[PDB]
Amino acid sequence: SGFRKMAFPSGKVEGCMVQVTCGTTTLNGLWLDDVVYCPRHVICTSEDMLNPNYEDLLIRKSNHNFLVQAGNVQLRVIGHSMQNCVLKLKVDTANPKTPKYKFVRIQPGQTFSVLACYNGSPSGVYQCAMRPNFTIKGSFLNGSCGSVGFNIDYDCVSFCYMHHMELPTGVHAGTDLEGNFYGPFVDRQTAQAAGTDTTITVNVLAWLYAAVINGDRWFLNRFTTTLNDFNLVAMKYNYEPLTQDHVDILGPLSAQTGIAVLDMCASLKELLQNGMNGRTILGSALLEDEFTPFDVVRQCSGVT
Amino acid sequence: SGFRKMAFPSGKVEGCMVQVTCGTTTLNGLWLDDVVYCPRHVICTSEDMLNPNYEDLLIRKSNHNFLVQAGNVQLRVIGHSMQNCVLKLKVDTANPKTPKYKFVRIQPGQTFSVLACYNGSPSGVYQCAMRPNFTIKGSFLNGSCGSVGFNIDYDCVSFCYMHHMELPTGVHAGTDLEGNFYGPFVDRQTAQAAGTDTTITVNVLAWLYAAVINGDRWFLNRFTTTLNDFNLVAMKYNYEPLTQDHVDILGPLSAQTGIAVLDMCASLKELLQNGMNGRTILGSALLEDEFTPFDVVRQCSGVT
Ligand SMILES: Cc1cc(NC(=O)Cc2cncnc2)cc(O[C@H]2CC(=O)N2)c1
Ligand SMILES: Cc1cc(NC(=O)Cc2cncnc2)cc(O[C@H]2CC(=O)N2)c1
Repeated sequence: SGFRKMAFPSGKVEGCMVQVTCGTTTLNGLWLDDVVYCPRHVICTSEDMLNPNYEDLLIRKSNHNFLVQAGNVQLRVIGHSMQNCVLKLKVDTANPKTPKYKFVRIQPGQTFSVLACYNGSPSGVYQCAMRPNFTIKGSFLNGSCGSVGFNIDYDCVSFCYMHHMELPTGVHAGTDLEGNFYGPFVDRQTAQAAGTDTTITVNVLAWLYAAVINGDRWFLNRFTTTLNDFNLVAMKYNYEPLTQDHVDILGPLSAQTGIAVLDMCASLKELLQNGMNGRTILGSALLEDEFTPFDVVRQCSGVT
Repeated sequence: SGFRKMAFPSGKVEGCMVQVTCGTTTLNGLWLDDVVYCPRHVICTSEDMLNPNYEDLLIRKSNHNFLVQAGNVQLRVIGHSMQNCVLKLKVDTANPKTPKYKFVRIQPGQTFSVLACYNGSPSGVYQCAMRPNFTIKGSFLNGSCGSVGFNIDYDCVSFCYMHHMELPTGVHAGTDLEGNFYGPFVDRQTAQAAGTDTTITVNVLAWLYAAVINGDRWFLNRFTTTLNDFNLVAMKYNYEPLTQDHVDILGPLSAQTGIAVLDMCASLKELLQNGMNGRTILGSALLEDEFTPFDVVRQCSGVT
């Protein structure tokens, strides 16, 4: 029993972290096979960041200008290219610690672990959700760019995120491993609006099932609702509308607890309308939305 | 910016996890050098757990009865001994993945990362605090015994916890790596009282400094207090009394924010007396106490 914001074991990703230096800028790179991936803004100086012409900036760079270090050993750069907002530095050595991996573009509402890095060295690991507005509420400082988000299935690491920037609002923006930003963000030092964010309804319901599994049942009530009635409440409270796809994904948790999904929706409706009355659910005084139905089942079943 | 319950990168500890089987029982072991450490209750059957005589049970066991597996390879057990509540299985092979390590007995209020394991395989990593009542509020299921808690300084892993049991209340109990339980707990299936727990005052203050550093300043006020006045409030709300040692440890955070520790105490006093009024601090609707002053500085400075 117990429920925690649990991250994947980070070992397979730690063995991929390298430091990338271009001129005066140092950030993190991801070394998989004979390729090192990093944010393309590593080629920018302070004056460039305000409105960079990455194509022009990258033209003044040669392979020998990209300094790639894996721990204490230097890697030899034999090729360089830009793919969207990432640079791909071809090195002459395949990473012997390269795990089985895939590059995936996660959906909003999905979760992943972040291995925060500085100078190619891992500092910590935490679990994040890709917000509906395509931002992540991470913990990153200057030098953290190039840190990655991932999921692990058996022995396969699915890299889904690479950190690029912090918006003036303190939230984080980044790309998939092909360098395509999540959201409308551009890699330029201009104020950028992240959209209105919503609460991930299916995740809050999944966490309510996790609460029931762990003995916290006070919020359960004698009520039910319909998808339409519940969605009127969800819109009022900036929650994502619940669909039959979400109800179907909640199926295993509904079967495990014996609580019909629409009955759980009625509990959530009452919690939204009346608050928590100074009580807690799984040690939290607010409705948690950064656990997917899969995360709940995995945590509550002990998947290794 | 941003503040998360960040765990240490778990890689150095993943390379130490093994599976230990004795008869019908399987749990996790920690392989360091040529020794495997695991909870001694691995030698118990269902009937034994209620009141085990570990000395008598261990006498009926030989080296060949302890089945130790590291991934897919079997380790040869050449010695076995009991040290308090842990078994030490001497194997004929030193772990080639053994990091620089120490065994430490952490103090209550201190934090550590837990690598939750099943069948010797890591499933996840999360940050915990050793509660003042010597319990941990973890996330563990059957099979998780033998999972360890640790801290990392540079390249040195300080193992501080080994998981042994879940009390009927859902909280967790375990030992240091010499097998000495934290708290009054015994490894027997009898209902055990964990003491009254208190909130780790110095950690809540450290987290309030983390909030100020990250822009959340609403709770700051025009008041101050004394250690004695603040401690009268702390006792009323089941908070640990604040000492000059705690004020001194908060020194760097006080210097960084320019907020005198007793002024932060007055903010905490008002938050205790008046609640949060439906507002949040670092995305939390309750006062967080599982971040030490060291964790705040480390996270807010990017220590790798
Ligand atoms: C190419 C680029 C890089 C960075 N760098 C950073 O944030 C560095 C960093 C990352 N994370 C936490 N702390 C620090 C900012 C950029 O624009 C700001 C304007 C906006 O919005 N974002 C644009
Ligand atoms: C030697 C021993 C082992 C276990 N085993 C477990 O809890 C297994 C486990 C661990 N963590 C989470 N879920 C499951 C319990 C014991 O006594 C209970 C009476 C009490 O209090 N504790 C005594």
